[PDB]
Amino acid sequence: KFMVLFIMVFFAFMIGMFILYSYYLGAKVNAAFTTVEESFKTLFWSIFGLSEVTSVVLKYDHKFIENIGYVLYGIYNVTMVVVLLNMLIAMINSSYQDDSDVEWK
Amino acid sequence: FLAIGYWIAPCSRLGKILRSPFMKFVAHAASFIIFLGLLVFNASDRFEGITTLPNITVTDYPKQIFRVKTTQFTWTEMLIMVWVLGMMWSECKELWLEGPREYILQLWNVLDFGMLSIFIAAFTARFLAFLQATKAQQYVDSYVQESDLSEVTLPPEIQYFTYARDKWLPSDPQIISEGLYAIAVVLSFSRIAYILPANESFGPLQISLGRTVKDIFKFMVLFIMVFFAFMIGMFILYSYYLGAKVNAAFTTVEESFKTLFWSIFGLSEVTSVVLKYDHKFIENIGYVLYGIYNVTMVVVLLNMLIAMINSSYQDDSDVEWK
Ligand SMILES: [Ca+2]
Repeated sequence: KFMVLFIMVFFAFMIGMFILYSYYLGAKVNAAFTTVEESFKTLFWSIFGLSEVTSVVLKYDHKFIENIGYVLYGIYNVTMVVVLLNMLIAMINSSYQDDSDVEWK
Repeated sequence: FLAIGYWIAPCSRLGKILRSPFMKFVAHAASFIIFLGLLVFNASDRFEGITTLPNITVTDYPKQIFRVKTTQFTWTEMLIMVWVLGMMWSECKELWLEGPREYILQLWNVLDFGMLSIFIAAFTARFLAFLQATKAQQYVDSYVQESDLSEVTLPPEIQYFTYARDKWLPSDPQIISEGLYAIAVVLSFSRIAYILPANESFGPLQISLGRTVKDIFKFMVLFIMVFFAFMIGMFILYSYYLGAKVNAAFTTVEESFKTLFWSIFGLSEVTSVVLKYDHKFIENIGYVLYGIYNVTMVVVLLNMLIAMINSSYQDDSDVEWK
């Protein structure tokens, strides 16, 4: 049930960052957000810290678009932690309320 | 078609069912799903990527100014602009009816006004770019007949609009438009949480999510003071070693901010503190300051995690959701 909340957050930045970087296909350090699939790949592996910060860096001097990508990618990481932190706390409280023995037997 | 039926037959079988509060929530949710569909479908030609490199210009007809083709509004674009005008009008009426004070005193009203204003700014910026392109286009059709802009040397003011994306000015309206449009699209999908309270399964989850965000807000203030302590301290240490470092980690206040922010997620490498020169005293201080920052940041995060766990330890989520 918590994934559904994070899918909405994930899809918000997948479309938003892909739209931002779709026109800079050959003008980026890598292929991070140039396509919807690459936008999915980058944001999924950012959950485990496996996506580098150069994902948002541009070869061109369009610092406005590059700095927006920094903030959107920075907000995504902060938002993802908050969603994970909320899931961790909520599931801890759910367990706080000899029942595991009954369910196993 | 349902909207048309309401106008022609306001008082009918269709009128009563459409006036039901559940059907007016569904209709508002349905319209916003269409709006998100228009946002996604607008960029549907780039799902697999752009065939043309940002270095090469493609024009539909030989005499066209390139910036005309890249700034012209399509039929999907017009629908998005109208949907925004419709959404903004509803927010303006709520601002006028409820009041300029109570309106603000709601998380959704400020967020909805924020994302609609960014949409308007994004479209205003693109409109300004479109006007400039038309002015360049007007010059070509009324003064140029030089076989597809091959040998003719246009004035520099007008020649700029035949350039590819790489030659665009860093602050031209087209770049500002798509930069703001991306922010609005991300903010748009945040409104999906506006319809989540109605569901009995995902409604309580969003209530608890908002409670944690409010809890984290007060803890950030503590971490901002820690973050700003090392941002200034490490920038001061490394500011003089601009060309004498492995990278540009702490050479400027912005680079000092970038490095320390991504260190939260482990995305800043240890070579951020390494110097090219033999000044090991400054390099080892940077190691300790960067090491202390990571340890301090964990302690602040650990304190926030524990405090928020105890805050929840004291059937109340059901009451808050209902
Ligand atoms: Ca509202």
